[PDB]
Amino acid sequence: YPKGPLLVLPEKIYLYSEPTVKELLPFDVVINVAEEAAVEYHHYRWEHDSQIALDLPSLTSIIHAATTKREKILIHCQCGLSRSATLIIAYIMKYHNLSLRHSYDLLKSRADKINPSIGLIFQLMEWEVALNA
Repeated sequence: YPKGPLLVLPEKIYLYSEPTVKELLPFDVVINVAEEAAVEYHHYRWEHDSQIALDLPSLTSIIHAATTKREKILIHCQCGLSRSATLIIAYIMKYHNLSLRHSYDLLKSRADKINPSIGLIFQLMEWEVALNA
């Protein structure tokens, strides 16, 4: 397990899990994707994994808006690293026009412990088709 929020991408995107009030301090945008619970803050509570697909344009749009503002963005769940990884991968796929394989590989290489479900991987396949159409 970690060592504080993890810088996973050069554009200052951070991955983590259930931070403290002290650990949320350096961030300008926070995305919380955990199931239950200064400045820009977003909270999605998907009970089911199948629900992510509808929120991908908005969520990846939010992340990209953060990088355009050159801001530190934190994306976290608990414990749990499936939905948040999926989200980061969906962002890379769209805004860096990279394949699912490459996007996953990039994130994997930096955050070894990630494992989105097969459900979420199929979701990302669906996302790719929607990007190429």
